Amino acid sequence: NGQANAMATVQQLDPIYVDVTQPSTALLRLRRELASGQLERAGDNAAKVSLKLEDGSQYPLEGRLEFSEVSVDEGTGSVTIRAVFPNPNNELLPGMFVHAQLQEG
Amino acid sequence: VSKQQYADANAAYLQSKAAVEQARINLRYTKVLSPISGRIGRSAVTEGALVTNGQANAMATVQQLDPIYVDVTQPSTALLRLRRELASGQLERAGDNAAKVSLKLEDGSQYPLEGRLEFSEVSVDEGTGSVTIRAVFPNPNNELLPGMFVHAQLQEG
Amino acid sequence: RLFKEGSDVKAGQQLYQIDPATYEADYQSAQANLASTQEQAQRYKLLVADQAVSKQQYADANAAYLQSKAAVEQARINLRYTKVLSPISGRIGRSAVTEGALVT
Repeated sequence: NGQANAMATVQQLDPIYVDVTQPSTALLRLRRELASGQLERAGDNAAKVSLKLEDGSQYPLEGRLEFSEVSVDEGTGSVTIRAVFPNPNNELLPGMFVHAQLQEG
Repeated sequence: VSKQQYADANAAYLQSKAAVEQARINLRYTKVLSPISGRIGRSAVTEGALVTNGQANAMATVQQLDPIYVDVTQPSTALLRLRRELASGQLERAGDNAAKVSLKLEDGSQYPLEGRLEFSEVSVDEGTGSVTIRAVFPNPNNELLPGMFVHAQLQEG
Repeated sequence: RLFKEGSDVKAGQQLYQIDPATYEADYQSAQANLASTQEQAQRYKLLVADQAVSKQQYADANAAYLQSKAAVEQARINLRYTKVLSPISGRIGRSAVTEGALVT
């Protein structure tokens, strides 16, 4: 009772979290240019996020994002954000390396 | 009925009341109340995971952003140098404006709001010969994040 | 967290509060048992002078009273643990743990 190692794992493949990362200096210069100077005006489609797989092909569906990690990592020096993607045919697997494509105004 | 039997009766009643209070707070632990207010992070575990009492790994993390501590290190040789310069040589005493001067972020940009210093660690580390000093900073619109490399400027005599 | 970091502290000064909520309840239970057995032993002490009650009954009534008196002290020290006191005097470092955190 209460052992550390598991016996099996159960996973829900639909939907899929996509945790992507970006360095804090890029967020700093984006926040500086977002207010000072020209206004980037992120608008309505700032929620829109589309990704590509490691082979270069585009994922057909499209998902939104939400912020979930306000603290910057000590070792990497980068902030991680999260996105939700619908996965109706199990084409995405947990642990896959992907490239998200954002919209910074 | 004599007074001693009534004393035993309400003594047993109060003991059962304490027992049902124990069971009530054990029921209250099943709904994990947030101990403080602040911004919450990503949940480390999700629905379906088994958790035990007093486990080491957390399930989520809440934190408060305003105000924000900064911890900057100083070599002890410079500390004893300025300490021997305060009481010898030429004049060195900053005065009432020796609270704090500003911070510099990782991109080299200046920070608008100056903070305040309060000392919190006098135990010099044996690995690098440095002490850790501590300062507070206001963070109104959350442009600072906890855990980033910064360069704090500060005052001496 | 009832101290300023980097300040001097005297021995026995309260530093934190660990939200008792259990030790308070068993302190109430021990207080109820002591409040019963104390007046029990006092009434038997009043009766034993006129030989209305035997000496054996006064003996084990006083024994149960002292037993409950020990149990309420066993609860009171656990109440004293929920306000952690500085065991010595001197300087204190910064708090490695902060409010809202669970300790075991």
